[PDB]
Amino acid sequence: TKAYAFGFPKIGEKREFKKALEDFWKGKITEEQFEEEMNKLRMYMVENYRKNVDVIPSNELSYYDFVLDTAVMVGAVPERFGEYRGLSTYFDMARGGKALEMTKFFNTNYHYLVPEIETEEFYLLENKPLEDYLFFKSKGIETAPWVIGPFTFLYLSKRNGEWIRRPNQMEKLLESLVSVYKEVFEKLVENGCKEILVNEPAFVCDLEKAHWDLILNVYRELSEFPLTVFTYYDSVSDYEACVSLPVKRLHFDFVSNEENLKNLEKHGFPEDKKLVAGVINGRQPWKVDLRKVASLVEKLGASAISNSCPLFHLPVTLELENNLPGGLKEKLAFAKEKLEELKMLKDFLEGKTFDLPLQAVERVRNLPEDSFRREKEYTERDRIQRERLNLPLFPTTTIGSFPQTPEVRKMRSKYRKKEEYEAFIKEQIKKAIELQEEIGLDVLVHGEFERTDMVEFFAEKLNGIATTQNGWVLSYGSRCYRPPIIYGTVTRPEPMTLKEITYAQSLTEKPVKGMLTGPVTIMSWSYYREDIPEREIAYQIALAINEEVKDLEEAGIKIVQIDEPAFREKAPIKKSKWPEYFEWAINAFNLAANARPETQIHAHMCYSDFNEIIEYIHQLEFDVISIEASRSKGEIISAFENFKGWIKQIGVGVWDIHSPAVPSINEMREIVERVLRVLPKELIWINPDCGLKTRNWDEVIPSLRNMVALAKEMRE
Ligand SMILES: [Zn+2]
Repeated sequence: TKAYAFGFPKIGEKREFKKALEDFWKGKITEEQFEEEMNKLRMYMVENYRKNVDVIPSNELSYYDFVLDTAVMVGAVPERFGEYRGLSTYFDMARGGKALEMTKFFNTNYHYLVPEIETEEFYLLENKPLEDYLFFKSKGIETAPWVIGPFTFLYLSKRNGEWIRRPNQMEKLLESLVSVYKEVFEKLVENGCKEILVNEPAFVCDLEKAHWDLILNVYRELSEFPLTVFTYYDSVSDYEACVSLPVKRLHFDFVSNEENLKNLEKHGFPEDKKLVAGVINGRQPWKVDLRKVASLVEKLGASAISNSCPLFHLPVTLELENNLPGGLKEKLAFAKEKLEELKMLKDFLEGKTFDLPLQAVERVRNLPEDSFRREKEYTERDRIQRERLNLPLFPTTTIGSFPQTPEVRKMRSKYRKKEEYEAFIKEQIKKAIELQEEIGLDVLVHGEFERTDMVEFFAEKLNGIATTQNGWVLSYGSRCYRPPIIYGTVTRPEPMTLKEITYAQSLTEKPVKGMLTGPVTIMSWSYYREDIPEREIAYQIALAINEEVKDLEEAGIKIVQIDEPAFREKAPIKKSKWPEYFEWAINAFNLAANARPETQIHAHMCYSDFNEIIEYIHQLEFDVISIEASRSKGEIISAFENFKGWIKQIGVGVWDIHSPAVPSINEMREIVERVLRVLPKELIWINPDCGLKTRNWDEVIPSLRNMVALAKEMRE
């Protein structure tokens, strides 16, 4: 049994990767020092592989992003960066002022950099696969370079501001592209490379027959090389076309979906090649019953095994996590432990090893069918809310978070590392409330000074959810986070945000909004049990959140905001599966947002465009939705304008909070004036695009004053 693994985390057990990057960016260390740090990580990674599997990947230590690495390999460096000068340029492309766009890698919380294709001509600018292959080879360690395949690379790239995903857009680029892959592979083989790991996750996307025609041509041109093709994150819809590819080894993800297995049972698997069975989950941290896995492997008739999808979605190691809820650690397995499972699975399959390792649940299961809608419909709630709030036309507000002083950051760190902290928080809130009132904002926020991030803050306060000490996972570049683990029934023992919001409201006559995170978002940034349906977990969390809403309502809070960024982001990769997904995502949100008619519910959505989801948005029980309209100068409004029967209020983001610039009153006006083209003025709120936690006070205060001034003008 041939054992593969891929995507082992690169960050190191002590996050040496993060420290190396930031120490280089801040100049604390030289480039030669940086490369020495990197070389340590390389060896650490392969040593983990060497101890556990048969095929050892190289070219996996990307200094920022592997898609960016691919772009550089094929010479796709945009004109604005000029001559490619190595690391300096690389990091300018990744994190510079004019950096490439960053976006989510398929349906995961990893973010890659979007290549920009300016020329139709690709060339070999740098051969990192050969470089890394020789690095390990010189040490007497044979490795298989890990590369992003030509189709997927193009599929993840943009040209002229748009994806390159229509078959008629890809053809010519593919021809030039493949030529560069041919050169790279030839160099590898000429140097004695025996196997190359080609990643083609885009094969699991909604493709047409014409895509597969192009893909067929690409791999015909590469059929002389020893390639193993990997696919993951979902099933490959056109199974027959996929197993027809002229490659000798093909990997499928048999964990994230049922269709791969079903299709394999139907059409069988070509004798002309070998199956690599991706059967150990790369995305969840649960130890599996290896006897069950072994049986699956036999049913598949596979002679090779591996993880289903990249291991870098897991933390490095469980070893030192010794303050987890009793009995939990024994059910877990992080990246290192996943390699060990593969080794054990191989050992078992080869015969070398014989020993292998309600009250709230009822509420959910028995939810009345009426629980998923609010008491009164929008039109009637609206009159009640407006009468209660007495807001002016074009009310102004903000999205929730405020700038964090070094003091605020340090204090929060100290506390995490109670009475003194609370006092400090109450102090910053008073200041923020007074500042907002002085500026003349209509609806206020408490600023979220007490929160690290919108998921961890709540995860830490919910039963059934654990948080780790060192379970770091790379989000992008040098930024890591620790995903919570939803290990049991989720409930909310005590109020989570009452203290802060209540105090805040007691300082002003103006409405102060409650500030919560939705259920799907909490799930999306966490690990969770697989023996229970996603929807039931979401509902549990949603009911817990609704507990907070009621408590907020009881304390007299008139407005509650529920941020659900994962609404679209957790949608399946396959469009055909959307309706079933949104059915429960909608239900989950509505359970959380089940508020009295008198309570105005706000929902913030970060999406750059709502055209594909407007139909699902229309089913949510919010009263106000805030959108980020600045970057499109208001054109994002099109989806709402063209939705016959849109009657809900819209919070128009008129200010790009990812920039230090203070927008002029006219710059904001352009946006507000655009949204007012069709929609009635009574629906329009004015706010920033998003939270202000990344901004500085010096730029926020002037921007807010301009926002208020604009509202005043607009009313007149
Ligand atoms: Zn946002």
